[PDB]
Amino acid sequence: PKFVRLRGLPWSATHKEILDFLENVNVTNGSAGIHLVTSNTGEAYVEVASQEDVEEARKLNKASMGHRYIEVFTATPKEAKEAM
Amino acid sequence: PKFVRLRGLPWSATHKEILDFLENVNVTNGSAGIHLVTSRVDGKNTGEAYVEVASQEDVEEARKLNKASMGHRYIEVFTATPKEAKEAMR
Repeated sequence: PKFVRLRGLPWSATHKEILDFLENVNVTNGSAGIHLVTSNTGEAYVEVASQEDVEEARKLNKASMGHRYIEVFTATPKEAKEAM
Repeated sequence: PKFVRLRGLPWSATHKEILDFLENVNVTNGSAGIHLVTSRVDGKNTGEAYVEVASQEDVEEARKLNKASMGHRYIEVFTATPKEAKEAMR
């Protein structure tokens, strides 16, 4: 299982908005693959289907979502589990 | 008097934080040249500001900060007329 981590999300970010930001990425189980980190911190862990999906998500590093630039990182399964 | 308009600021932004974003711009009277726009609907700051700058070259330099970042936000920078600045603060 493959994960990316988004950082810099607006307070208002929804799963649907994240899925659309990641439109060209195959997100595992769609909206159900998106996990917002709460304290809502601006981070999310997203399960993606394949290595090429990790690479494509990473191409969105510093792409815009609304009026913000979103950082995109890889994440390990251990990181995603610990954060949720 | 010459103005630029910033859009996309944190609505909690301070004058000092805006002056630092504009550190390489000569802002007229420093912090006193920064005018935060307040909503006529809810009375809270909107994330826009009108900033008086000393010269044409300062307008150009402020405009180079268009789409520069403040944290994760990017800030849009426009020129503004005195009439626009006056109307926003009326």
